[PDB]
Amino acid sequence: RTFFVGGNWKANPKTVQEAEKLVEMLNGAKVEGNVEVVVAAPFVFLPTLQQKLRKDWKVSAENVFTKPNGAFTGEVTVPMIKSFGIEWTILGHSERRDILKEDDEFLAAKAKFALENGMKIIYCCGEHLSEREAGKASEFVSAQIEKMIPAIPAGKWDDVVIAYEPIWAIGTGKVASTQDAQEMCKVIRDILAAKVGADIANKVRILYGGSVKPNNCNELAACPDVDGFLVGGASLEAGFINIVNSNVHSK
Amino acid sequence: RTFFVGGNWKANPKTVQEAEKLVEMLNGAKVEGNVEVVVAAPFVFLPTLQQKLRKDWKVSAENVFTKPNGAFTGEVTVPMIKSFGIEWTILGHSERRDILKEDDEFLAAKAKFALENGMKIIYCCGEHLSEREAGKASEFVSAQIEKMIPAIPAGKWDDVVIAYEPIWAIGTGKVASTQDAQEMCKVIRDILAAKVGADIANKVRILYGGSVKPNNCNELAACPDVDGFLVGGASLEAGFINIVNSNVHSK
Ligand code: NA
Ligand code: NA
Repeated sequence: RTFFVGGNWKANPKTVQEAEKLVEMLNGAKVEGNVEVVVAAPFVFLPTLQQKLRKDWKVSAENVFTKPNGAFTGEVTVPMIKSFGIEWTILGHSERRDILKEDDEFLAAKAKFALENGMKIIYCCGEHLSEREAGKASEFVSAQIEKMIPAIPAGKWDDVVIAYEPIWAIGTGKVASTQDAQEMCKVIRDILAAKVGADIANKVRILYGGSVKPNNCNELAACPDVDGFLVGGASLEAGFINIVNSNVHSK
Repeated sequence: RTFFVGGNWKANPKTVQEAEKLVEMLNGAKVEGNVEVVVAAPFVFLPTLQQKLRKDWKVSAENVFTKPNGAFTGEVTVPMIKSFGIEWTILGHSERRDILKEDDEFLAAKAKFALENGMKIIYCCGEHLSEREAGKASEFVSAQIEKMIPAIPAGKWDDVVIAYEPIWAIGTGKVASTQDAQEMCKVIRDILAAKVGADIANKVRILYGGSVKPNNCNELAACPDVDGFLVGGASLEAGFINIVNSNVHSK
């Protein structure tokens, strides 16, 4: 499996002028090793990223709707993204599940529609504090993945990347260890193996989407079931390249 | 009050190439009378609209979030829009209230943040079938407007336009009359007069945001409390200019 690093800018930066400066920074970055890099940005910055970002990396949307077009004021759809040549979207990020109240049914429908229409997806999952403390993390994550599975069209697993978010470690006063990251990525791989088979489980990249910074990326990358990262705040900083380059520590 | 016509493209068209063709069509349109025209489009098409649309009209977003930036994956914020020179946003469209579950608290916070940050807003309201049938339309609409009022900063009413959507006539098997449109726009004007005073009530444009087409725009425009339209499907068609030009029938 090729190591995979997505930079999720989230709702940043504030201005297109800043977005352009970030792209200029990324374009000069020297990548070591072998790694697939995707950069996700706010919708209004996607055209300028697609035009200006180094072509060995790919641009990603941060969300899409379930339909091709129509009476859905405020929503952006897959065909609109594709019309710019953009190939990726994030789906099911914790922030959308929690703040924007996106449920699994909505997310499954997005995954199916996106894949049927030629997109590649970074599909996010992860358990909250209660389930972590109860020792029921695998059960919760399995239920999420089990909702996602039927959405994936036959022959589309090549176009799926899964990101694990330790939501129990986001704004809770608890922190995740490297071991925690490894354990949950392995949990996901095993769910895939049990439900859709070893061939799929062996090719699907499973990312760690908790806090990833230059000070912990190498140790995390070395974990055997961690295939890369969905990076938050560091994606806006010069440290992003350190994280991209942590691939050399992943065997 | 200057007649006001917003074209809400909603989640259309499917491609940036189609968006560009639409802009070319709009740019050649001959406007008669005196009218303020705003065109709202999907986020990913906003940059090309801002660059290419005739400069006597203004571009609008179809939604914005409540914060300047941050950990809100998928969301677009006011500063991002403004960085392109875009001055307008729609807020509280029925489709977002209903499909995306946006509540009045969320919408009030958007209105306040947007106005504080120099945006102009088209704020949408309107009652559903139950309330229409119960003869409780004014009560429902008043509650919505009463939630909006405290959000409007002092001195910002010049930058507010309100759109009435007869949601009771959208996908219900019932249709709205011209008289219905007039009555509800008057209802809103009277709520403003009672709550924030005649001066504000007299300057705020109140739009009809039900079905507006070339075959009914002139009669609707002539209604005394109807100050313009938030146009749906016709905004994607050559008929949009007929609607823009209905201003000559509004005294
Ligand atoms: Na690894
Ligand atoms: Na009128």
